[PDB]
Amino acid sequence: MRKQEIIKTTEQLIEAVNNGDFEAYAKICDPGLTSFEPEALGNLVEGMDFHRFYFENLKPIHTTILNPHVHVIGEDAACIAYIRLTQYIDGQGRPRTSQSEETRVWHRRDGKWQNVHFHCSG
Amino acid sequence: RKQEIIKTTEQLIEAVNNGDFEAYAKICDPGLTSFEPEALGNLVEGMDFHRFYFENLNSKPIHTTILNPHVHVIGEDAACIAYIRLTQYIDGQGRPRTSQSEETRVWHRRDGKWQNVHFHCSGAP
Amino acid sequence: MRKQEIIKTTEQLIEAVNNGDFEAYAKICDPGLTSFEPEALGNLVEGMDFHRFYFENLKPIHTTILNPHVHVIGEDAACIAYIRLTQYIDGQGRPRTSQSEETRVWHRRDGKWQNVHFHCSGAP
Amino acid sequence: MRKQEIIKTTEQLIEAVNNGDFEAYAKICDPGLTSFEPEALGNLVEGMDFHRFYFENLLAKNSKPIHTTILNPHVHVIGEDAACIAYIRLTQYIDGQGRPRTSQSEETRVWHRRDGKWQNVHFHCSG
Amino acid sequence: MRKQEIIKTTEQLIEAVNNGDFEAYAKICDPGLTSFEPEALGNLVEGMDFHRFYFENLKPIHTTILNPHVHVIGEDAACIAYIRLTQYIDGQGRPRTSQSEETRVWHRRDGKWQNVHFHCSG
Amino acid sequence: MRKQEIIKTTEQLIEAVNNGDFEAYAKICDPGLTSFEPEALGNLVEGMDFHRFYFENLLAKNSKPIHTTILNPHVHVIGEDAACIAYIRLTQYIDGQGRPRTSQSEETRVWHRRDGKWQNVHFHCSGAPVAPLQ
Amino acid sequence: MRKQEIIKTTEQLIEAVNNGDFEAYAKICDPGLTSFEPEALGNLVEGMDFHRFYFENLKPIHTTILNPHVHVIGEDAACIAYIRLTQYIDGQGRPRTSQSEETRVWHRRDGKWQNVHFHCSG
Amino acid sequence: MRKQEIIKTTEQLIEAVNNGDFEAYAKICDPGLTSFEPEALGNLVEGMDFHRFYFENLLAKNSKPIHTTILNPHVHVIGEDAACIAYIRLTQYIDGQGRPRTSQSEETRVWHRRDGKWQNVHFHCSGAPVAPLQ
Amino acid sequence: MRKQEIIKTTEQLIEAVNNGDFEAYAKICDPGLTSFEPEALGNLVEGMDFHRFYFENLKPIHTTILNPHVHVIGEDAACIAYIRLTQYIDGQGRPRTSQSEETRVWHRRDGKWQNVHFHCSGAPV
Amino acid sequence: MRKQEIIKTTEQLIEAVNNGDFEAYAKICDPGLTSFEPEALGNLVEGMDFHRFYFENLKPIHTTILNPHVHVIGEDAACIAYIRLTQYIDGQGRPRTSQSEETRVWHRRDGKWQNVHFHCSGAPV
Amino acid sequence: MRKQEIIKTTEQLIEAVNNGDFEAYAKICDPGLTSFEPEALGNLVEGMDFHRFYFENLKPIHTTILNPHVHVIGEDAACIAYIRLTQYIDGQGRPRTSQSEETRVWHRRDGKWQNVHFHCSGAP
Amino acid sequence: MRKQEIIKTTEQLIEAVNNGDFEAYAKICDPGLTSFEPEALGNLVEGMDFHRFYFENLLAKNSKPIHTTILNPHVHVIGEDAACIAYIRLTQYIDGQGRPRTSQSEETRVWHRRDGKWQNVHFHCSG
Amino acid sequence: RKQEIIKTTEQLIEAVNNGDFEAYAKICDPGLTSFEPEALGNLVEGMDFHRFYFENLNSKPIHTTILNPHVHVIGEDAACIAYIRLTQYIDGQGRPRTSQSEETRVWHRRDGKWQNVHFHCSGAP
Amino acid sequence: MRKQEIIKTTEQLIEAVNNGDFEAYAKICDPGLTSFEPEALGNLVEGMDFHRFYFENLKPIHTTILNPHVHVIGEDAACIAYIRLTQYIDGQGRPRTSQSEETRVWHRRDGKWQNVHFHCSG
Repeated sequence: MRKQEIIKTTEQLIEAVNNGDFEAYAKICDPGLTSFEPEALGNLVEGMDFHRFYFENLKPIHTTILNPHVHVIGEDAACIAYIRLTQYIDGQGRPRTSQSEETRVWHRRDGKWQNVHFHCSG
Repeated sequence: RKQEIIKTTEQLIEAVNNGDFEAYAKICDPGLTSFEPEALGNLVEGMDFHRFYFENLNSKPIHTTILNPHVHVIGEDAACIAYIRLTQYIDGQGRPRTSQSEETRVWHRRDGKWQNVHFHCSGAP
Repeated sequence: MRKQEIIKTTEQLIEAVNNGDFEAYAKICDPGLTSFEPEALGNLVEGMDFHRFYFENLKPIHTTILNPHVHVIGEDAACIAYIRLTQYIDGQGRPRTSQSEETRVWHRRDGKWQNVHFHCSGAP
Repeated sequence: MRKQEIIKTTEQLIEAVNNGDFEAYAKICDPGLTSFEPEALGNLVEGMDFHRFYFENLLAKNSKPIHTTILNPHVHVIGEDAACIAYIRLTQYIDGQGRPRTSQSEETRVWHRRDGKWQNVHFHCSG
Repeated sequence: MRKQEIIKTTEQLIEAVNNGDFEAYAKICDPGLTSFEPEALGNLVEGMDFHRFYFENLKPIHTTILNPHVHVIGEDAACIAYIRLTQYIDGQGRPRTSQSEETRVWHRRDGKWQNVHFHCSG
Repeated sequence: MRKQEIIKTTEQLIEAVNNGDFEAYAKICDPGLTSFEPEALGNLVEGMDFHRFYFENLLAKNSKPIHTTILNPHVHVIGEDAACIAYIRLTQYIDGQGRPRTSQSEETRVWHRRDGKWQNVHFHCSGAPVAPLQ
Repeated sequence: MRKQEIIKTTEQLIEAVNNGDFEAYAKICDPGLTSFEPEALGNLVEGMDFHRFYFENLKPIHTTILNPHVHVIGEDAACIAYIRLTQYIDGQGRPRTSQSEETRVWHRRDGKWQNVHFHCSG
Repeated sequence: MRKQEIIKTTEQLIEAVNNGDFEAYAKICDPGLTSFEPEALGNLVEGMDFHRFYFENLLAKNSKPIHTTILNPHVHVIGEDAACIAYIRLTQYIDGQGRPRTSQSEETRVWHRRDGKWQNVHFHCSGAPVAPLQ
Repeated sequence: MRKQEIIKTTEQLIEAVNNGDFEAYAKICDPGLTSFEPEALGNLVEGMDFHRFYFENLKPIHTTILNPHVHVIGEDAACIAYIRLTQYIDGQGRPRTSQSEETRVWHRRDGKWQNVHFHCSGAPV
Repeated sequence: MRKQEIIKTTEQLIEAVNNGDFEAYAKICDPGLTSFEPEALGNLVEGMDFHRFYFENLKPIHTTILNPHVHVIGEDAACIAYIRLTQYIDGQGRPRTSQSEETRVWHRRDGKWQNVHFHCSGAPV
Repeated sequence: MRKQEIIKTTEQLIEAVNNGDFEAYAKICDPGLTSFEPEALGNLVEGMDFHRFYFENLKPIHTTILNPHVHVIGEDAACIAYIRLTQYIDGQGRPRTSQSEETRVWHRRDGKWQNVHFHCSGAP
Repeated sequence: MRKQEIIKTTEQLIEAVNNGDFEAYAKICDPGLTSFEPEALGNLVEGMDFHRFYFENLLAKNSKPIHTTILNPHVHVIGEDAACIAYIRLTQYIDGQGRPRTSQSEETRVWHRRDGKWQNVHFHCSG
Repeated sequence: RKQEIIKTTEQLIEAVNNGDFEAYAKICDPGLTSFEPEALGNLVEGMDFHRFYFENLNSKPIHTTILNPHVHVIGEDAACIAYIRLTQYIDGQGRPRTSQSEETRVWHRRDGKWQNVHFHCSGAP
Repeated sequence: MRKQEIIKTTEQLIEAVNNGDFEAYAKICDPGLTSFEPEALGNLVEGMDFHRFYFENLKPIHTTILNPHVHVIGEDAACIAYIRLTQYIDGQGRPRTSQSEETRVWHRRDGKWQNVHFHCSG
């Protein structure tokens, strides 16, 4: 039932990214966040320092989160797997859609949920 | 308890490389979800989906290598592992090749033994 | 007689899309509309939220609807299958035509017809 | 409860196709079945006559080893006698060159209950 | 004698098209004109509505009609088959020629000849 | 009522072609049949002589299994003795390499009634050539 | 009346070529035959010696001669222009068609017609 | 002696074309001139109407400098009033981009003497089209 | 404890390069530095003279140093191997990441550490 | 004088590889050898386990070692950088040459020299 | 009259080449023959030694010599320029034609004509 | 001694071409000059009329900066009045895009002495 | 006397990079032969041929580097040098590029000063 | 005049290579021969050890040596520059020609000439 708890937090995180609000992002991510993602060229990154770059140095877009499946593991742990559709407008003016498969693992540290691990493909 | 996970992950990969489906099923939760290249960007209820790859054939020589395994522990019963899998093998044309995958496995302890509940693989299968 | 009813509604829906009238679109679509379409990269979308983007953020064209075949199923259900030819003018100035195969499933909710499912293949 | 009814029938239909059991297929399809599908080159076909060809001239798809998977089946129900299903079909198979491959189709099947049993009246396949 | 009648009408129709005179075109075409043509992507079109677009949204050219063969069928029916060579000047300034094979089926409705079907390839 | 008459004759003609029955074909075609078709490279042919070749050189070497389908046949009638049909021909067949393929042609056939039976006087085909042997 | 004379001779010449009957060919060609043709790489050839090669070193085919136009010039001279469609069967087993545009100039030497010049494109 | 007569007339015809003098061209061509040529896409044209287009649409916008050369003209004579010429036409010109280019055509012209002057009744061109404007 | 010493010096060297501070670079490099690197077309260069050019004739970037492994060899010698991820912004405006595998061999000459040899493979950064 | 010591050991190591003598290789390599190399897809490998595969599963060839430059660092440490030309004969029968740039770092453990780190760029040999 | 003399000798030389008769070739070529030709990669060769290779280490063909133009220069000198069409049969079985432009310069040494220089461009 | 005579005349001819001096060219060429060259598309041309075009319509090749080089000129002499020269012509120039380029031609020129001065009667250029 | 040659070779390359043709001519024998890419595989009497490259334009920034110069000496008056020339420069598009040439220069001492009599260059000009 | 001395030795060296006679090759080459050549990938090689491979592990061919230019430098030194044309027969059966530009520097060590340096491009 409180699977919807996770989905909301995931949605809030993606919202922060799309806004370039790094302070908002950091709040929701654990400081020791590990990340597999295309931009890391097949490396695992201690992904708080690595992600700053994309905020500090950066159009209309709409993110959609399909078939979010949440595994719950006792009081303080859960993981979410979901397809992220991103509608945007290419420089050449045309509208385009792009798909990513995303896995976010969540730990509740004192009341709030934290994202500790992130795996993105696409 | 981190070394506990790595061992189980290693045991799972061993089962896959052997085609021992019974061994695989033991270590995977029955409701295992999976993102992987062979699923064309879909999430699969990955016990039924994986059978096919076992039923239809270490025969060839291969060496799996697991680099920089990082394990997050979350209370008594939960942990997730992220690691690069290098796979040395021999192509049909006879040459030796290496392929890299980035893998994320999320683990739940159900009564003593660890179960794999979610799997995310990107790169080469 | 009631087959021509569907075709008209389908035509009205396409008209709303070509006009960018989202209010008009929403009226004719069920709020729980599911959609398979090229712009969704082979995924099923809960297609009211997904479609807003194309209205809110967006030339001479003529839509043509060939060989509309309608299956009727009791008082309150019908589905339509039709080829959509779209004549338009490319940026380079030339006139082009593009074909889509479209399936729309309709439910009558209280007097008016609602589009509950949409399947589009070929060109957007 | 009646949504799971449709999924089962859809599954039974796909089973018939993979087996090359045309008699089984015909039972589940309405005789006036319309179809959009890749093999019809963007045309709507009165798809009972059109589909026979693939049964009569091709060894069962299950002759070769294959596993069909049906993801996120969403069913709209419309009163007693009408329903439509939309689903992604993953098909695991083995190419002639010996390698294993997976292929995706997006499928829409519209169903009418004629006297107890469900009938497939329309089919839309893309991929 | 009545074969030359058709050729003239066909010539008049092509003249209307090359002029963008839609009123002139409609007069010569039956209102229920069916058409196979490249611009219809292998579909049959109820080709009065479909053709408007090319008039409403649109230089020196010379049409040539080779080996027109006309079949006559009683008082009120005939069909013509002919190669249409079109000499024109491309945007890049060069002169170009293009070939089409055309079939027009004619019905005499009330004095005048009407084009009821059109098949164009090239 | 008389439109279904044409469709049947068109169907019978295509049947003759798919069987390699040239006698059956000739019966249904006027002897002065003109034809535009892909195999004629954009030329009009006095298409009784030109068509023989595709019959005479379809042997048992080249008897693949095939199924023709005729979509949205639209028939224009013109007085007692004249009519024209326009239709899409889908042809399901099996390539030499063993795979099944489908090909589309757009076809226009103009018909003259000579004494009871219908005759094909003109033929226009665009897209894929779909004679057994092609 | 004398136009049909030429067409027949042209047909007889093409027949000789399709049969590989060089003796039959030579009879109908003037011994000083000039030829433009694809196989001559844009050169004019004294085309009796040049043509032998194709006979001495060489299945079902049907030649068709479209819209033969014949110019007659007094008792002893005429030229024919015609499209040659050739239906044949490629080595890979498929049936193919090929088009050539042909011009043959004829001189009546002593009863029989002789081909003095030949121009082939395609 | 009478062979050089033809070559001169052929040269005069090509001169008329390169000048865009259609009146001069028509004088030298029979009014029933037939033509095979690249610009006709493998069709025979009643080539007086078809050729006008290339004259009428060659303006001062399109007066490049060009030099025609006629190689190995071979002339067959056939009684008093008939002859045919076969020759390679090299055309030196200057492309729009400013560079100089050369193009080759193989040409066959059949001639009829009508009362003193020679008339061109048939024309066969293969290779590059070399009218000023192409 | 003395491994973290090397990582810091390596980090300081990369910092100098990204700043175009050649004086700072020279301080940390031995004057007889040898170098294998993409820009040298498979040659070993006496890499103090060769490197000047890139400073004298030269946007936002972030270097990341993954899994630095340090071998120590007695008091005065150590070598470091590490993956260098470089986030930058191409001229066309897009953000790009590029990977290099780097080996730096260090000699302690009187208190301070000196870089005597450098091996770079992948993308020049 | 002690530079020629290293070159000889490097030569002996390459000899062992070209012979498929894994025992001979292991003797000369430290058991904790780290390696950057083409076959490792830009990863650092704990390169004793990773290298076995190429021995266990494996024509005329001639290795040539150009401009070996050796840095010495006190009693027990040294590094060598050199270009390796490898003349061989492809399966298609033709003779081919391939170039690698190689860096080997050496530690003297009790009398004998050990290879502790290896960096190879260009062609795998 | 003496132009036809050259053409015959040129024809005899080409005949010798097509037969692989090197003795016959050498007789007609000056011993100091220079040659530009495709097989020499844009170099001038002292072309008696260079040509041996093609005889010693080597199908139906017909050579044709178009529009041979001969310049005569006093008693003992002449040059010939001609297009050589070569009809042959490719390995794949099809018949092919290839064109070369050829220049041969001739010196009469004591009664017989000798080829002293050869320039070939296009296809070998 | 008389071989160096030819090379000089050949050099003078090339000089005339690079300058666009047609009068100078005509003096050195026989009026019946035959020519094989790339610009003639594999045809032999009566190359006095054919060559005018390149002078009358093109700024001197020496308008742009170029250096011609003549490698390994080999001359066959044949009695008092006849000789032929074969040589590689390297041409250094500057492309429109600003870069410097070199291009190679293989050239054969046959010479006849008519009354004191040498005349070029035949020319073969490849490249 | 080997270092004598290297200096003269360096002086010659300096003259070329400066466009000082007078300086070049002094150091080259007047009968200098040359194989080089710009000559399309021909040997050139390379004093006249080279003028063109001087007359028609260090303006742009470049750094030449001369690796592993090997000098053969042959009695009092003869020597030949073989060396790799790395040239760092900046392409028109603004990027920095490096190009390699292999160069052979043969030297004759004519009365006190050294003269370059033959030059062979392969790779990039 | 004794330029021909060098050319002969160069010819003898190439002969040894084409025969695979390594003993004959070694005699004519100085033991410290340096070499730039395509097979060395832009490196200078101490080219006695490097060259063995091509002898120990290896059709009709004819080498031609064009415009050999020899610089002489006192009693004991000379260098030769020459184009080497190689006529051979490819595996596919066709005859091919290939060009190399070669520079060989020669030192007379006690009576016989030795090749001390070699530069090959092509």
